[PDB]
Amino acid sequence: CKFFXATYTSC
Repeated sequence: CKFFXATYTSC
């Protein structure tokens, strides 16, 4: 998934 970091994230 994309917990966060980098940039915009949902899950």
